Amino acid sequence: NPLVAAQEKVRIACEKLGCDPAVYELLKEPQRVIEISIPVKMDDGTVKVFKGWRSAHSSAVGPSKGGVRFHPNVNMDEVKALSLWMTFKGGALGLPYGGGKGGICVDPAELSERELEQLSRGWVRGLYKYLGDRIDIPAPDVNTNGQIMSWFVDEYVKLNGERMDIGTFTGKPVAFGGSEGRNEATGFGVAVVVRESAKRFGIKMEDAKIAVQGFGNVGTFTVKNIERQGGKVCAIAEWDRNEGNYALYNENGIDFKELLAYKEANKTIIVPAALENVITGERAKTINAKLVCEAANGPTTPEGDKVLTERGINLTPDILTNSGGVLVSYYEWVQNQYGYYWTEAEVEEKQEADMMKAIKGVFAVADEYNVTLREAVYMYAIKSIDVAMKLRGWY
Amino acid sequence: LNPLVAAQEKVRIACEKLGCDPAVYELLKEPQRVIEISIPVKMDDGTVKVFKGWRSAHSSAVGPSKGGVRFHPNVNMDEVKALSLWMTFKGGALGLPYGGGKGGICVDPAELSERELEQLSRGWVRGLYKYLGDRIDIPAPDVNTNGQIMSWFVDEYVKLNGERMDIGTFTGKPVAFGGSEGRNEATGFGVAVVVRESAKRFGIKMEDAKIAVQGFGNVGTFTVKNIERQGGKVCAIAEWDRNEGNYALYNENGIDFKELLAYKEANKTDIIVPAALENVITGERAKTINAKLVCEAANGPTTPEGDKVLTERGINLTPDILTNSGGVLVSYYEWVQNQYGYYWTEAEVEEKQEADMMKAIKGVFAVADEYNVTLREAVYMYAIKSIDVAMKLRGWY
Amino acid sequence: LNPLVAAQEKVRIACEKLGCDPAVYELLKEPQRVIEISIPVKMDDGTVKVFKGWRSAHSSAVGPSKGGVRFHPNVNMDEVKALSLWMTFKGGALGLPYGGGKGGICVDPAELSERELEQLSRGWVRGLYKYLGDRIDIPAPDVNTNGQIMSWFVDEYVKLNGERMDIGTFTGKPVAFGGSEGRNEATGFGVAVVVRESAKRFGIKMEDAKIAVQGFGNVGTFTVKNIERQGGKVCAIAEWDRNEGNYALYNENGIDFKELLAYKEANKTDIIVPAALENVITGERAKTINAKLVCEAANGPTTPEGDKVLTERGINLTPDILTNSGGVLVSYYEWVQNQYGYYWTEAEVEEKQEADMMKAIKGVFAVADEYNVTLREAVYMYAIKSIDVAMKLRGWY
Amino acid sequence: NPLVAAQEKVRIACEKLGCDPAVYELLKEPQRVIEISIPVKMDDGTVKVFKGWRSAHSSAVGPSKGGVRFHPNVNMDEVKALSLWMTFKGGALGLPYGGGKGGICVDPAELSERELEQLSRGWVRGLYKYLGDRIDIPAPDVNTNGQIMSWFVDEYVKLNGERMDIGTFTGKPVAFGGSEGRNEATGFGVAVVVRESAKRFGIKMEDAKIAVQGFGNVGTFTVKNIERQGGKVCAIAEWDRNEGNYALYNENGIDFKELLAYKEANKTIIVPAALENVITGERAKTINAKLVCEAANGPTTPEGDKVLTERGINLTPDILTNSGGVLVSYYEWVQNQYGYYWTEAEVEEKQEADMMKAIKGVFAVADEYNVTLREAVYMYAIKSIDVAMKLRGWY
Amino acid sequence: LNPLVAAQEKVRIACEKLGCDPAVYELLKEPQRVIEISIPVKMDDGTVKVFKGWRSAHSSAVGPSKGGVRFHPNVNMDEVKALSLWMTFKGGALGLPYGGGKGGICVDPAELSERELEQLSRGWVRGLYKYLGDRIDIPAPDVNTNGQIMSWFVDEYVKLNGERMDIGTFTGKPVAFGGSEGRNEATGFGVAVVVRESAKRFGIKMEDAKIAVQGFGNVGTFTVKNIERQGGKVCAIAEWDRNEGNYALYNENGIDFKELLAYKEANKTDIIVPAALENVITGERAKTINAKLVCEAANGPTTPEGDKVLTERGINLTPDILTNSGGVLVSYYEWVQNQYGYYWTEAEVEEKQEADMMKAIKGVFAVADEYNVTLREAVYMYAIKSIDVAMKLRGWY
Repeated sequence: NPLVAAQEKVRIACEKLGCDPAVYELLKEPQRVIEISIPVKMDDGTVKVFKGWRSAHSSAVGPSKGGVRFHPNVNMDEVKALSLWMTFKGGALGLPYGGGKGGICVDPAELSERELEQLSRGWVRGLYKYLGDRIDIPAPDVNTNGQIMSWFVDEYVKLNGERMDIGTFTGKPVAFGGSEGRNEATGFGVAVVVRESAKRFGIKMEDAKIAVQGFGNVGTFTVKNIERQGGKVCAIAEWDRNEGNYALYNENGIDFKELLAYKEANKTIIVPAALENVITGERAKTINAKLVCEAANGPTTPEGDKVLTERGINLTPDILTNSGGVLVSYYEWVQNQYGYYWTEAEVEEKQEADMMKAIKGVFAVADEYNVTLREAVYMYAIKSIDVAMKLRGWY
Repeated sequence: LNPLVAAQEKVRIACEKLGCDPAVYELLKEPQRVIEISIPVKMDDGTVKVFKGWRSAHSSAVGPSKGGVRFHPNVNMDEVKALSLWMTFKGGALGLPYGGGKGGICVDPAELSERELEQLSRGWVRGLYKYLGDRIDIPAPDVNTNGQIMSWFVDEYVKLNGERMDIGTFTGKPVAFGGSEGRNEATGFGVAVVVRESAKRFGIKMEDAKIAVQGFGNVGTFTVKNIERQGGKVCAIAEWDRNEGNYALYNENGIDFKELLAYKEANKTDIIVPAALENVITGERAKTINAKLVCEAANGPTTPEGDKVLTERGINLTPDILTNSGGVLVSYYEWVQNQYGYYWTEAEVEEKQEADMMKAIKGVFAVADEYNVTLREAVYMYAIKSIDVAMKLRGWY
Repeated sequence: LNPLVAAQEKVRIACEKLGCDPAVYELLKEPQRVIEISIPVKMDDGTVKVFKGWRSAHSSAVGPSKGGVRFHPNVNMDEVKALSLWMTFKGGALGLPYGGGKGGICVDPAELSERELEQLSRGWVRGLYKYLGDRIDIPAPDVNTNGQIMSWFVDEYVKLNGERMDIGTFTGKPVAFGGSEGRNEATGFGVAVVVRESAKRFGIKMEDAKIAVQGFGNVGTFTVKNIERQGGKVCAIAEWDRNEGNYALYNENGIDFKELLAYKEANKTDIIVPAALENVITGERAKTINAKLVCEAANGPTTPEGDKVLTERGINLTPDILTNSGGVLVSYYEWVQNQYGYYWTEAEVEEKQEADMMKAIKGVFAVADEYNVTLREAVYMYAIKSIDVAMKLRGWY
Repeated sequence: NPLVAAQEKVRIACEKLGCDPAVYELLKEPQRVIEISIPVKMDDGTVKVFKGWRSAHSSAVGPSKGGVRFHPNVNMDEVKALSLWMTFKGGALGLPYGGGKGGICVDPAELSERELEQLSRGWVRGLYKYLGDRIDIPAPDVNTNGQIMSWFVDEYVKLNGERMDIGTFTGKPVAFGGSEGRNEATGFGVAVVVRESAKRFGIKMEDAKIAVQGFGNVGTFTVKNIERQGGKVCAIAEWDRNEGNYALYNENGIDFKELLAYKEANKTIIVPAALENVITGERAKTINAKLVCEAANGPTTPEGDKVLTERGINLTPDILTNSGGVLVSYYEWVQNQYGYYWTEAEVEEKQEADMMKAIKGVFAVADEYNVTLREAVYMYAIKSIDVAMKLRGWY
Repeated sequence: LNPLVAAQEKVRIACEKLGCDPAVYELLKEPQRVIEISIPVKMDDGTVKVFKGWRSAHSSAVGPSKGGVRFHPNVNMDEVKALSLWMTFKGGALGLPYGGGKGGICVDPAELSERELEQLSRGWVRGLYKYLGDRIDIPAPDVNTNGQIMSWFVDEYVKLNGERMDIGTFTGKPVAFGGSEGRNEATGFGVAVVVRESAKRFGIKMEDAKIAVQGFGNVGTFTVKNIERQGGKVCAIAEWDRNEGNYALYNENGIDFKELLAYKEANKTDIIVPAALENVITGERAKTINAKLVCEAANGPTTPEGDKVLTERGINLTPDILTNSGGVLVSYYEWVQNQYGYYWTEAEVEEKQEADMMKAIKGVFAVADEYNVTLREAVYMYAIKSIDVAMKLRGWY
């Protein structure tokens, strides 16, 4: 199922680009998918075998890269679809990668932490020959973190002739060859994307106030960097239990510094963070903004997008706006390659440079093929993936 | 219906009568590794069509993985998964130092040009080579593949393998290119051996009871041949045309194999050995039968309903998996010869082939005598039993 | 005292009577390579204990390194260094294409849980794998290790080896997992062969002179067996209990091996073959003895003081290293079978085993006849002589 | 013998940190030590076999790194101990390495220079499979230099499938992929460390005059950079033969420029360069300074340290103060990895940045665990090594 | 003149009478790969002289490449290219799973010290090792090289090969270092076998017709030996001195090999077998001859003018390439033994050697009978024919 959606993005993109039919044919599906049976000797002394996958969607432009999921919903079609999405996520930035992804159909909640390690090691032990800092680079996704990555790296090295190719997995702890600027990367990304969009649509940052929906990891750090960049946020929005779907508002902007401080202790234009499918056809018709900046994946439905265009509202698409995270993930890999590590300031400096480069591209394409930013970003990714496949002789 | 369940059920049933640990089934339930690839072909008209391909390593418990590659349009992930499980059985039955593997490409090779076919074959290797090798996983021919495809496989593989000619990474090669003697008539030789030892063990003397062979295909051709080669002879054949359905020649004293085969050139046309097709010997054919012994040469000819009456009617049965395993036995020999690069003669191959068939027979019988059950349920048990030991020793549970 | 000196002295003495170059001793003085590792184990209670482990490659002059792994609490670097030197001898004595190697872990495996024991074993491999391989260095069982540890060794090694099943990287495996037939009774078969050829060469006919075997352990059990298998027979045994010390049965005409072994089940209880322990045959036991020939089956039973009187008393002696080398001979065969992956039968293994023992015997005798000295000092010379040639050819001096 | 001393540093450190008992157990001893017999066909046509070692103490944090010794005193226990010291030396800086070291029990004085090469090549030929720019990286120590490193690299490459992983050995000549800033690195390090210490203890550099004991390689270049950094040295100190234990003093600072010039031609607060165990209990009680900056390894004895604390005298420990050398050694390896080479100015710029980062860390720890700089630096190293071992799953 | 043209012409002529595809010649026209290296030697006086060296892989169509290394001052790229082409023939003639390879160093080893010679040899390997290996390309001795150089080759190669002792990467090793029995007298044994089967096929009984051997070199020594070993005997020899030119002993009844060889120690001095030199049997020597059969043991003794009259005079001729191929046959066996690391006895080597020579003879004859032409033009056709099949299967055209 989930594959059609992403195939669609390609063939729509390819359709407006006018590229060769091979492009779609080659991009239609992953270059390689491995499915393995990972036995775990469970704590009670038992064996349960868990299914795992890694799907390399593309290596046209560079080595493959994307995260690993420990969900019970993951199956081959999930990973196939998700890795295709990755190829977009990457090319959008113009990174020298292609899409990859993996997962294990597990409920990690059911597992002991030695059991969980054994599974993680067992995953690598199943695929290592098709992984490496210049083949395919896994990273965290749902239910995985720097702890799993650290287990992945340990076992990988052992398998790898002891050569510490630590950039074979990103999303590592700084304590173990990860990178600064990680945790607040995406939020920093969004804030940069907001300013340049506004600037390009004739809006001055310090001069128009802003609404951010949701205050998770993204959100928290997008309001932060809006302040860091001379702007400020009047309307937030958030959810509880205990009310649900509520909204803060302390007038000439909510102080991020002091609001964040209250999440500790209390645990309690438009940027949607938080959840998907908020902003549907009949939600879009109700608001008042000249610009929408998607920070969450999803927000606007294909129906919503339609009215925005007619209502005269511009929209920067998730894939671009929230790509700072993977941008920083890429930096981590770079630092691993020559083994020199950057500072938070150095990471931000580059992060701003590169986001702006990617923005410039998506805009240039929209201006040229005369269409939406959402349909431009996907075209930007396909366009450069196309060049590489043709050069390499794949068609 | 999903082909895996049948394969899995054979495991479930075998493990159940063996009394082995529940992990055994859990570990054997599914392949250790399956790779699915997208193989692009630049077609002759200058076009790209991408074909899906698979290799499924079912098990390496006992040794490296081994099994054939299919170029059918019906092949999909479930096919290969199931098939490779069947291979694990096929192998263990003989007690070979392998595990089951299999691969395929969803293609209609008929639709392909022969440079297109090569590019596909090379493209298949180029997709998986890192999980292939004479000591990882060894592909061989299956439906729509032959020694020509293997030869393309080997060429591309060597290129990818740092130029080291590990030619035993693919079996079913031509003699002209590091294949082995005794190949073409291996299975037929196999079944004949098994026919004699079965009879002997069930109190039947070979030269002393006449025999029926259903089918005179490759298998049948060479099974009647070696029955003659081993002192016996075949009275009743059986075969199909177009132009008249199931017929059965019967020249009483037997009919020469030598003269009969000679007439298939030019003309193009006690106990029992079914060759040819499956699902002969249904419930109501197994009532009409008059024999003390059935020797399966084709895969199939067992309606599990048929098996039931045979047991009550007092008729013994040697199961395909064992009886027709000479082919893979010889495929194994090829791999051996590739490893130290010394090549055996047709006579040397047969000598070993007899030795080893007899070893495997003795094993299946010993098990049947011990766990007090059918040869068919014994052979599967024989395979699981030894796969089990290895998994335990290796620490898999 | 440092176990190396004894091993080294054997080199010093051999080189001295051979007249070989001083480099020979200098090069053989010590292992080419010793790795010492810290193996962490996450203990069952959730704890970490780190165990020291070693592998010592003494020599690869003649071929890859080979020797067993010890799980004793007494093992230390000097043990392994010395032991691996002894292996170089053990091997060359037979004229095998190996050099000496050995390893160990300073552990009391008794103190360990069996998942703990596995993690240790796997952890040992994980520490050294880059200097192991079927053509670098091949570990086997020694004290407190068996085919179970080898099977764990092999599993982890394969994982580390890019999934290539080079199973001949460890010998002493179960038949069920690529081990070899003839293993368990190899040494016993060995000594029996040597017993006959020695006698023959010293003018004694096998069926024609009765024999004494000290000890009926594994070794002794299978040495009396094959003495019977080879036309001879044993009158006097000898054994130990708890519950009465050194006793010796003597059923004159000989006593069946067949019936005797059968009584060890249920009951749990001319010339000479010492099995069992070392330092039997002291100076004052070698005065009381009445035999024309001694065949060492145990390592040890030579007080160098004892050897002295035997020579003057006119008593010949085949040294352990040669007489009991059938075990490693069969360990070698296993490795061979692993290389081309074809497995030999117990009969095929014995046939070769006899052939090769006789080849090695002939060599040791030829040397003794030439350099005009004892079999014990001849065997060590035999080993050094061929190791020497290789070092010279290879350009090591 | 020499091992207890270093084990002690760990268990004292671990004791005040409060880390898990596994930490000490795992750090107690090297992860791997190889002992080899290196035959040399001597010039007269003879064979002498020399013993050699490489001890990888730790790779927790990164690949192993440390030097090779050609002394007759080197034995397994030396190398074990020394590689443990390396793990400290490294982590002190927070470098992505762990400790390694090697040696050959030889008197290189007894050897011809073709003999010496044959030994050096023979050393690599003995261990190469456990060396590499991402396993274990050897460097010079006593009796070894860039000439030995160059022999190591030549043979290594040959063994390595011809792949020029030249960062497998550091301390190479600039002429062969070494790095600028090498020779005067440690001296540059010390000078930086002096200024920041003073600054943190309320002393202005140009404003208080300084004593440096010894004028070797260190010393020479520490007075140099003191001048380079606005300070200046009044009292030196040095040794001859021919007097021994003497001291210069040309008043408002000795001109480094002109003094150095006189070593050519003539061959003839507190920074001890030169030798060990100067500053014992009864030497410490005799001087007058608010700060001691160890440039030599050793100076202050456990007895001396005691009175300094009570007498109110602060002390920056060798391991930190003199670590610029290895800092630059690390840079060399970085440059080897992507094959771009830095300038002396670029090396110094980074060198100052990173020393200051490491200083900041050691101070932060001392301020937190409320103890001496000497006991803080060792704690700093263990602390980060600890995190990595736990992440990687080693306990 | 360029040595390649002669080699190439043999291909051109063979392909022409076979009727094979034009690609066959195009692909075989030249080596697949030639490496030329500059080997620096630090000379004893402390100096540097750089020697040129080559390895030329002509073909790997059928298997890995194999052929010897030359230390002559005449060796250049064209020599090695041509020579390796000749190797492809030499090999295929026997039907071995190899292709042709060859190497050399333009040196006068006479001018070299023996540590200098070693450094050169090691330096040669160090230059090419990545395109050598027991399954890529296997070097052996040729002019001015022996088992000593091979032993240096092997030592350096192992070092470069991650310490894996793939010793079958070089053949022509000493028995003392993984060489093979039967080596030294292989070719002589070869020619004797071929002598008998030729005679038999041309209606001549061995014990029943006396024989002439030109030359009593290594080849000749062991060809008269095995003629005796096979029931025949030699009347006329022939040999050269200094001190009198071409002479020929004739002790009628034959003259013992045993006693004759014994006199070469101390003294240092029907149908026909030329050993020794080439270009004996010119046009005007082939008119003066009285024999029904010529068996070439030396490479050469065929003025293509000579061949012409032999055919018309009615005299049959077995060509060098086939007759003297026992040497390389045994070189192959060595490689086999290295692969699984089990070593054969001189008797076992001869047994196989006879079997395989007879197989190759049978092939060359079958071809000659089919394409109705000379044995000399048949053997080359035999080699091309099987190389052809492989190239086609592998997809090379």
